[PDB]
Amino acid sequence: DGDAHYDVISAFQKSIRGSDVDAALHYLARLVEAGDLASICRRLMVIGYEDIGLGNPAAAARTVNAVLAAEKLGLPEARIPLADVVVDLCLSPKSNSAYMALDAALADIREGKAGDVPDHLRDSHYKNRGVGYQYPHHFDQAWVNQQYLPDKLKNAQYYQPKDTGKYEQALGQQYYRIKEWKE
Amino acid sequence: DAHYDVISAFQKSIRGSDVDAALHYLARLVEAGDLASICRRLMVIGYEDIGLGNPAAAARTVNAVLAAEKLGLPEARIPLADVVVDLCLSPKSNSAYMALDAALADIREGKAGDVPDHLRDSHYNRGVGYQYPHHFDQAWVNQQYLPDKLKNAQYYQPKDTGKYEQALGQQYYRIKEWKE
Amino acid sequence: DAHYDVISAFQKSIRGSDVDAALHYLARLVEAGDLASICRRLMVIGYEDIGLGNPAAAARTVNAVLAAEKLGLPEARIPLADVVVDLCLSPKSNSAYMALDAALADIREGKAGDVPDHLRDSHYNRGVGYQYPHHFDQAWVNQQYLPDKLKNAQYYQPKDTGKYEQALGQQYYRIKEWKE
Amino acid sequence: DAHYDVISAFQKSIRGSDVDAALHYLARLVEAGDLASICRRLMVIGYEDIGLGNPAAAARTVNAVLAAEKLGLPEARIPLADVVVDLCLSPKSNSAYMALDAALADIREGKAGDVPDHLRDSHYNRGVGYQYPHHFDQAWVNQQYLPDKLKNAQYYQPKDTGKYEQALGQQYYRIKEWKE
Repeated sequence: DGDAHYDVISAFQKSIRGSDVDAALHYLARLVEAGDLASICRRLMVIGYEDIGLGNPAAAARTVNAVLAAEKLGLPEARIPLADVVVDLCLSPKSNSAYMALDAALADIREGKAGDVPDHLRDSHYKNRGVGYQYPHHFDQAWVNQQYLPDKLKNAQYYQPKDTGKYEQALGQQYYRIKEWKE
Repeated sequence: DAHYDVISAFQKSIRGSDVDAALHYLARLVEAGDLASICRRLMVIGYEDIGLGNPAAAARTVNAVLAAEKLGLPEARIPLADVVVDLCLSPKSNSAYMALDAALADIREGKAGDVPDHLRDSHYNRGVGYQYPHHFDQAWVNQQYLPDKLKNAQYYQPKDTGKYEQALGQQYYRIKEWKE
Repeated sequence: DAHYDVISAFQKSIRGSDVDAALHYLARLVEAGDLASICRRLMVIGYEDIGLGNPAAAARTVNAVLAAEKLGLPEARIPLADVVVDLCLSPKSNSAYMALDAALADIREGKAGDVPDHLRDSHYNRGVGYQYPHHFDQAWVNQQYLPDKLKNAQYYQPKDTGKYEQALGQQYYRIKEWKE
Repeated sequence: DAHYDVISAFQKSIRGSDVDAALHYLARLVEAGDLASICRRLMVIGYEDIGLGNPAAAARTVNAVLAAEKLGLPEARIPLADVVVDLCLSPKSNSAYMALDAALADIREGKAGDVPDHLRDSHYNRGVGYQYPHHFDQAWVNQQYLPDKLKNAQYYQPKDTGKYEQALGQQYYRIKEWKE
């Protein structure tokens, strides 16, 4: 639905984030009854990408499939793919790491701690001695030790990988492997 | 035969894991020529009967429907056939479908309550005491989410017909053991 | 050189697992600028020739086509190249495609019968009536789904060129063993 | 600082596996509020630089872009952040992209020939004619698909930075061993 629509919406997101299938299905049911399918779909895509994210990238991607199914079907049948994804999202590994990393990056810009794009990263089609831009694909492991962060932000670390699921365990390993390579 | 009987038989054959029967009914539906109707039914079947048995296969139905729409008949029949076989021989699960309809039954029968205060939107004792699971170990906190009236409600009973829901089910029960 | 010949050659090269030839014809098509015909044919190839050989790759062709459409040429060529290589080097199956065409043939030749009464839509003979597979073990029930006239029909002959259809095929024959 | 430079630095950082730098330029673009440019560039990066390194990650970019379009800013920044970190830490391959551009080069330099007779469309010399790969073992046939003028051409050179293309690459050389 006595409750406001935004309180049901809030409890829906918090239930899925909180791994409670039954509560999330209860709040989905209330939303289905109220009938704003477009809002359910929007909120479901936010949840999968905010709270599940790198915990299960395939499942987060599958919410978009389910939403496209929902738009094509409409209620009552739309409720079926949404139920499927809600259960999947509730029980998958949770990660907000990428969401928080970008928000840390946005914080530095709004506070004016941003620098300029380093000259070797600028578009050469529009346009200092040295190697210029190094294309990683030419190198072993398709990686080159190169500065990409602006001079003012060379020490910035936004992304702290999590190990709640096997996908981000491996991404995190790669992240620290690169940090070892750079030293 | 009425269109709705062929439709019914199509869904029942896929749910029943009969490739040859499902393809016979698909063929009947293809020959009748209403592609959007076929596509709607397939997405429903994929999500209703396959669901958590093979989430990737259910999602792939949407990909095939999009291909079908862009191609049109006769070529549209090809992604649809591919999908029918996949769904027929994939593990079957109706658990999530049944769980939501049990939740809906509780709401229609007035048995549901109000949003617990800590779950309410704080931007509008609203939200007071809410614990954000991402700060915790395993990204999970013991916290009430169901309304007080439905605190003993149990809608979802995990199936184990496929390895994906096997793993989701283990997590479901793991959480139940954590809460004791 | 004619457009349909290049289109024909494109499909045959991918089906034939020749990356270098498929990319040559893709390039001929890219240079002719008909992005929509590349997209249509690539979705046909993915589902017709790769199909159950790699269902994720056939579905990924739709993602690429959506990217191609959103980007336009020249940038559209990149998602297309990616999936052309993927489709060329993926396991090939035409089994689903051939199975549906076998089912269509039986209908067009008047060998089909009517929907069995237990599969008809109830919302519009003594015995069990329709049995619902989700109630059963392995979510499967022995129940006829083919019409009486087509009760001995086999349309789907599973292939084993990739691990996915191998497992689908194993399930298909298991059901056949269960039914005896 | 110009829009084109931030767009450039964004791609270069992701290609360069720098999560923190990619998110910084992502953030700049989000603050500028051109959602469409982020979406366009991300689809190009996914397919250009990741490509066969992680085909499912490249495809997921399209899912994230569709989510982003339906959500709009500020909420659209969330799916986009997710795919950014994924792409940064995914295996990199530009092999398919470089292969098609090599194929395009031969066409523009007039080194291309005509479609071989057996590959031409049959709906509009002695010997076996067109052989259909699906009739054969491993669904492959030793057959010419490249035009006579380009019979020795090699565009695709498989990389092994990811497990997916490791396998595709092995299949590429297995076909080469079969042809000798």
